[PDB]
Amino acid sequence: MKIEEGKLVIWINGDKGYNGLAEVGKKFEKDTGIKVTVEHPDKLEEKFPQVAATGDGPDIIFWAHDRFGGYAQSGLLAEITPDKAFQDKLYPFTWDAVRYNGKLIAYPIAVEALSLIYNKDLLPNPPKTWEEIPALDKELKAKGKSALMFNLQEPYFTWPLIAADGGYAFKYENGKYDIKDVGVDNAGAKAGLTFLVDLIKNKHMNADTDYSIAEAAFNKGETAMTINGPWAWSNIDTSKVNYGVTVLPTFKGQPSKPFVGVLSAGINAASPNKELAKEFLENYLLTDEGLEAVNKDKPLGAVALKSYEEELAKDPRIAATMENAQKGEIMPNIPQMSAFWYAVRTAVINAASGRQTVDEALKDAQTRITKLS
Ligand SMILES: OC[C@H]1O[C@H](O[C@H]2[C@H](O)[C@@H](O)[C@H](O)O[C@@H]2CO)[C@H](O)[C@@H](O)[C@@H]1O
Ligand SMILES: [Au+]
Ligand SMILES: [Cl-]
Ligand SMILES: [Cl-]
Ligand SMILES: [Cl-]
Ligand SMILES: [Cl-]
Ligand SMILES: [Cl-]
Ligand SMILES: [Cl-]
Ligand SMILES: [Cl-]
Ligand SMILES: [Cl-]
Repeated sequence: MKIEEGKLVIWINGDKGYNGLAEVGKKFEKDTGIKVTVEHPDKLEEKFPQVAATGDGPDIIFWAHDRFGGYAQSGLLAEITPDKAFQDKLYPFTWDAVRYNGKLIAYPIAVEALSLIYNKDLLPNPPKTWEEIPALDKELKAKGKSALMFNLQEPYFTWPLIAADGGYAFKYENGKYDIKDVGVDNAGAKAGLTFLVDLIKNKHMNADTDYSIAEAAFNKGETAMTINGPWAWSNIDTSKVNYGVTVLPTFKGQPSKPFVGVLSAGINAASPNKELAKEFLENYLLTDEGLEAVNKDKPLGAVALKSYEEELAKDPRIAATMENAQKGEIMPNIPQMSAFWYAVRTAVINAASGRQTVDEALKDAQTRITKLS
């Protein structure tokens, strides 16, 4: 549709609780008479710049914070200025994830970290270690099962392994990220992707498995483990798989370091409904009842709102999510992050498919990222 004064349009990814957010929309409309339309288009993070200037696109856009600094660089985001009373309702470190060049450019919603999810019936004692997965897959294959399936088409899911032995995106040193110091082809990064590719070479994993195939196999009881975030928990609840959430496997003794995202709601700088957007986000979404309605649809993870997080922290699944988050790092929000994801995605896909060696896939990824900053 088209952006119009008097009504809100919200974009959020299809794997999130858009039906729950729509319930918050209905509450807002009952209170204010302002209809709220929640859409989940494909490739919404790539479309938002090409539509904000034309007058399409949303009033409010949800995504992990890593993309927002590139949006702010093009002026697509409105500066958010909550007063001290509202800022204190969210954890300080989540505000930092949406601060770009001194200005807050979004509202933090929830904190996302990948975890090892496993079938308690197929696997009462899951492995603590990547190195013991092949032997486990061999034993499960003889019973008609597999050990591990997760999305190999998005580098997000492979990055905890790559970073375990020392891979990193942009080196952070004393205040800022060094955009010319990229760490995707260093020794640790190469050792991580190499281990992944040898799982595939030895038929302990399939290069073509994406999100749906990984989810379906685990939720049907065909694979013993998957790697996913909290949004996936709802579909597992429905499947009636006795599942647990636990610490990611280690590699060469070191923990996997997932890239941590803060799901954030930015306001289109050209929105005719700036105030309504802040009103909706501050007074309806970022409340105990609002986050509850979204979380019941698809779990958010560690919510940024402290009052609601103190209740969710008692859940062992959330405790495991936080533990994996403490071992990883929070993503940078700098504009160079889109070049980083694009290039690492090619490296992972080429290496897994055999189109390239692990070494030259990561060396090519390194060259592309460094040259473009
Ligand atoms: O794989 C590259 C992308 O990784 C993350 O995207 C995550 C996102 O954080 C999460 O909420 C969503 O449900 O899953 C995707 C992975 O497909 C970064 O946030 C993106 O910017 C990257 O492009
Ligand atoms: Au957490
Ligand atoms: Cl639906
Ligand atoms: Cl502005
Ligand atoms: Cl903090
Ligand atoms: Cl800053
Ligand atoms: Cl910086
Ligand atoms: Cl090195
Ligand atoms: Cl996919
Ligand atoms: Cl961190």
